[PDB]
Order: sequence, then C-alpha cells, then structure tokens
Amino acid sequence: GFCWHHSCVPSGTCADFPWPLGHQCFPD
Amino acid sequence: GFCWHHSCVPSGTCADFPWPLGHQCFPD
Repeated sequence: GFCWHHSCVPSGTCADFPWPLGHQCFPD
Repeated sequence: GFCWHHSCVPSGTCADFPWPLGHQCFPD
C-alpha cells in the first residue's frame, strides 16, 4: 500500500497512472 | 509528480485510486 495526501490504500492495490507508469501495484 | 517502479509521471497528472484515496492529482 501507500499513503498520499492524508488517505491510504492497502496492500495489493493497483491503479492506472499516465505513462510511463501505466498500471502499477502497491505490495505494501 | 509521482514516482514509482523506476519511473515518474509529470506535474498536473491524476489517477483513480481505490476508496478511500479516490481521485488524486500529483502537484509535483
């Protein structure tokens, strides 16, 4: 997961970012 | 901006993260 700007997402989250990141997941 | 997985997206980009983080943009 991670925390951004006062909210967090859990382990195993993925999200679509602009390129060059594209689809990324957040193991912690 | 936002850096992850050896890449960065530029200032002024956004992404949809799961609740509760939701829709966020990346000032730097």
